[PDB]
Amino acid sequence: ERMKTSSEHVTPLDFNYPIHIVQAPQNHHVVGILTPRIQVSDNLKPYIDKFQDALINQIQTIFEKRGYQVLRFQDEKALNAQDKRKIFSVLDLKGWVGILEDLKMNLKDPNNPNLDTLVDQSSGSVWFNFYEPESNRVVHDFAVEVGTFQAMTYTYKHNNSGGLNSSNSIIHEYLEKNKEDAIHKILNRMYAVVMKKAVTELTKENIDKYREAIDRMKGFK
Amino acid sequence: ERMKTSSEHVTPLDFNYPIHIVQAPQNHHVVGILTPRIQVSDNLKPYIDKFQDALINQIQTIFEKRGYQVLRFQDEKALNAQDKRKIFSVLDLKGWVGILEDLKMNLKDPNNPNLDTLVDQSSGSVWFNFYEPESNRVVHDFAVEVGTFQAMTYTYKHNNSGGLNSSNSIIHEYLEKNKEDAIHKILNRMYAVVMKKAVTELTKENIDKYREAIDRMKGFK
Repeated sequence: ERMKTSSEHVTPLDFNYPIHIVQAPQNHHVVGILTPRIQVSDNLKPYIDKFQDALINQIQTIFEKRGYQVLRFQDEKALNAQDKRKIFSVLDLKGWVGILEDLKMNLKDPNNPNLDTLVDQSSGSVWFNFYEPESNRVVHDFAVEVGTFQAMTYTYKHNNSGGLNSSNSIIHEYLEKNKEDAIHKILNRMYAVVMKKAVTELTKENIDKYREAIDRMKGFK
Repeated sequence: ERMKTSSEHVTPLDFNYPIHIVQAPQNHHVVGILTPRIQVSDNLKPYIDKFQDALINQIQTIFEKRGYQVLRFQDEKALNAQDKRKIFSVLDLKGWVGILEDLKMNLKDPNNPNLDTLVDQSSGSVWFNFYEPESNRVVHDFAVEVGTFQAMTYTYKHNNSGGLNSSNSIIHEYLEKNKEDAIHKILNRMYAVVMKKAVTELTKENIDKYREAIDRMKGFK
């Protein structure tokens, strides 16, 4: 996806993906969610906590709507021996997520071959697995690519004769808002595609894939 | 691509991609190559200098075989005003390249549904552009995805009845060699796909895309 940016208005962050699941009855199973470990580029460090916190809050609501109780844990090691015996399964999220800045590209418009652009470009991916902590049975695993978003920070057009002109003078000192807008729009897209994935994969059928065997092993009667 | 690993033999690093280009005559143009800026995950920090150094050395030989002289520069700012007037165009490489460790996945074998695996998984991408530094004319740009490689560090098989068994006890204290092997094999694959890309795109026709206009602007007679 390729998106324009603005020097006038910075697009607000909007880390929310509407979920429409009818409240199921309580199934008395408890699931754990570990703090995600998404490593990010330096430009994303001011945002990643807001991003992760929203994601975890929304994923928690998927499980709750489907009738599970949900507990949060720092990491795998935070589950003591009794926790592991009791918990149905645990969701772990890991990721490598970055935005590369100030890339110059030709726009690839055959009708406009003199148009080039300065872009920010996303890169990386996030990986989910839902596993039973005693046995390491993988109940469900899935992933999402997030390196598919490009925001044009500055578009320029060469003169028919080549050489220098007002457009192709790139002055970063005038682009601060475009560049903030780029990061915000990419973040909003990356949030939506991760959450769409989560909603699509965290279904009753996938969550319950090994319910009988897990409940037998754990003595859940 | 999904690859096995070994606890016996760590696959040597092999950052070399054979290039077969007949030495063209000297064209008296000079190109610049900037030090690449590939940001990597912490597990790749011991390797990235070796990786980048090899890539740059091989890309330099592509341009030289095609008849260009090649100069190296620290960054865009290292090109003084006279350098920018003289240099034909400059190649910049940026990337976001990581390996996520210890992911648990079901193997997706319908004939073997009890087989799960611990994997290292690559993630990210690298972005090339070749641009004329005075005008910012993008001569050629291209990119390569590198998040497509998975190395199985430990494969395990659940008993038909579920529960615990010798296989599904995951003991990281025994996996040091498998994990070193994983990183080395992924790095070798990522090198080969980046270099294949570079060879495919850094052709005489793409390098010379704006030769006349650039030479006219610069007074190259």
